[PDB]
Amino acid sequence: GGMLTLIQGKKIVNHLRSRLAFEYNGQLIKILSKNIVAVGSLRREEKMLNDVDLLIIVPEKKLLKHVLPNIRIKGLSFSVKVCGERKCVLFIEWEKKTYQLDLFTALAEEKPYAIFHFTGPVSYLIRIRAALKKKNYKLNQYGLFKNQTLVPLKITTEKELIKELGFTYRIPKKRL
Amino acid sequence: GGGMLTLIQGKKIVNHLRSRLAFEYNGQLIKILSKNIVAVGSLRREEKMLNDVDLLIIVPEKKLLKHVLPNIRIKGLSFSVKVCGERKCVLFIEWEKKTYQLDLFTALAEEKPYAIFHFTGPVSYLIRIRAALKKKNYKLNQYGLFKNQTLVPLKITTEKELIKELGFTYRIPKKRL
DNA sequence: CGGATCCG
DNA sequence: CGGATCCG
Ligand SMILES: [Mg+2]
Ligand SMILES: [Mg+2]
Ligand SMILES: [Mg+2]
Ligand SMILES: [Mg+2]
Repeated sequence: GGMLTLIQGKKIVNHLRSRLAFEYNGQLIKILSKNIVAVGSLRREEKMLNDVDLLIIVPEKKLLKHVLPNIRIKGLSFSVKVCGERKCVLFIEWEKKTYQLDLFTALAEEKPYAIFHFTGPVSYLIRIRAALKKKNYKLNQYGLFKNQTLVPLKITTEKELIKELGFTYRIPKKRL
Repeated sequence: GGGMLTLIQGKKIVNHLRSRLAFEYNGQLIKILSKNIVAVGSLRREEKMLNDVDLLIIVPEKKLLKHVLPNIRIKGLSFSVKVCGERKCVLFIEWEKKTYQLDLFTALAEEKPYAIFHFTGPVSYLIRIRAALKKKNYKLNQYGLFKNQTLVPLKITTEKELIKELGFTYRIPKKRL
């Protein structure tokens, strides 16, 4: 995939928001715009992007085997590089140029943890996770864990998660 | 994605590749020798249909690992790179108007028997062997035999010698399970 | 830092 | 079973 400007990425996401769907045992099921979250360097508002990252919120665990492996994009030329239930990397054609589109899935209960993970940047996550690891925790895209057991946090949004974990809330573009 | 191949098709592809593999080392084209190219995977196990072609490249110096697969060259053959690093490089190659997957792996000379053992498989066989060794506080991989994170210096050269030294019955590749 | 998908 | 490359 070629590199994109921030505005090019935003235009691609805008286009994709009404055109994502998946095939579920022969039935085309549309993915709702409210369940599509821009993540990665695009959410961090970086001037150039290596690719476009979208997080898809899947409402039922049983649908994970169907969503990314049978992903459909109305009107758009694409091919699949690698694809499973949780990550699907596509090469898309946008105005005669090839760009990389990375799709990820989260369940509703994972959403704040997934948004936190997929926003990055990697350096920031490593720091946060190292600090939590010193206190016998493990943070990932699915939850907060201690002794391989989910720590049930009373939170909904990414902001609530970050503050509950004991860190300073920063907007995506100021996380470093 | 790559299409499936017959055993003969795989063998023909390997035969062709044996004289045509090289790599670029700081602007210098260095040919890979046929003696340092080993057919591995399902091709070595003589399976009737193959999902891809697996080659193990024996690299004579540790310093070359950063150069070999990341600057791989194949004379005359159309290919593209899917994923690539120092130890694994997956290519899609064009062979008689069809696309196939070619998987290249690297081993150092001292790793050769271990690498051949690993890359021959099948997976079920390796899991069984490794589970048994794990019970005795060993760890076997493509690079060596280890105990307490330390290389167990075995006095062996070939894959057959390794298998017997590990305490297992030697079987030819096609009879491993 | 931690996991996904892939490699035998 | 154990590791590589790539994902944030
Ligand atoms: Mg990205
Ligand atoms: Mg991406
Ligand atoms: Mg193979
Ligand atoms: Mg292979």
